[PDB]
Amino acid sequence: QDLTVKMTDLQTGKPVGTIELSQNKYGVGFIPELADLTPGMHGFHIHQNGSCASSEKDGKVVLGGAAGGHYDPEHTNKHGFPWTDDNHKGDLPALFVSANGLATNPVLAPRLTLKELKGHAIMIHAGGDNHSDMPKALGGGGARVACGVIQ
Amino acid sequence: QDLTVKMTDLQTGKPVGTIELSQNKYGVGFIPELADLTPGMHGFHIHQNGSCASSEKDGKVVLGGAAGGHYDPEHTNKHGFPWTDDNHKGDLPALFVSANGLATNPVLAPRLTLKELKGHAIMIHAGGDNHSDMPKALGGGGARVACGVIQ
Ligand SMILES: [Cu+2]
Ligand SMILES: [Cu+2]
Ligand SMILES: [Zn+2]
Ligand SMILES: [Zn+2]
Repeated sequence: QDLTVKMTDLQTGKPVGTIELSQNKYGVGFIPELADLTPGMHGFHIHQNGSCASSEKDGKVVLGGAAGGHYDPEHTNKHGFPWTDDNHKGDLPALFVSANGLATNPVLAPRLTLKELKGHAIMIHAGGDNHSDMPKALGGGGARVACGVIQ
Repeated sequence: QDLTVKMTDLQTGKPVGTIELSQNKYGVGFIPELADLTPGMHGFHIHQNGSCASSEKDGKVVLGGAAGGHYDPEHTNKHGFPWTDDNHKGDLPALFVSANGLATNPVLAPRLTLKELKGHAIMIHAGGDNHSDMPKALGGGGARVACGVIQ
């Protein structure tokens, strides 16, 4: 009922820490213990496929692309807040990284259950997340910088 | 059912923006539109008294002290997470301020209802919030840097 998730830097292939997932009566808590990340807010979402391998897009390599799109069991095909229902159920609150490159601020996803996360990937993006597909799709998260699979 | 909250810098007495509170089926959403704040994570809590005036502590002035301690209707007398019940019900997720001094990342408090917040003050601290009374009390938020009352 409680699984630690190893996270790997997609560019370097080097481990950057772990993320602990806990079920509580309000949702799933995500407690990071990561390092070597660029300071600031990062797009943070659960993804469809249970893989962190790369994919291919029109001739270019997509790091962590094998994970697929954002977890969306309701097939909303929209990106939004962690507290709104008509958008990817995998949309999590943005993840904060200190000036020292560390991420330790815990975060909650009220619409998720721990059980449904098994076999899915957790992704950390380079850009932020304004919880909209505007001006940039998927909240402007951009490239995927860190990933881990939830066994 | 939806009230905009004007926030004031305690040191300068100058307005720093507003914070919109919205009730959703998962809790109370807090959407900031503030400026002139020091970059980084800030302690963010709802306080007991409906005032942002100063107070007095053993001969020294306490900016925003009139607001009293953290909202704690269950009298837990402990500081913790926004998703744990045996701690101040007024404990909110930390607030992020960009390098440009702006705060725009929305935040959720699942244990609160919009109705119960009327007449209370929202406080923003200088330090962060590790959601514990250790090593520093109240999460290490420290001095109060910005405040507003929820009419
Ligand atoms: Cu993502
Ligand atoms: Cu406070
Ligand atoms: Zn999404
Ligand atoms: Zn507290």
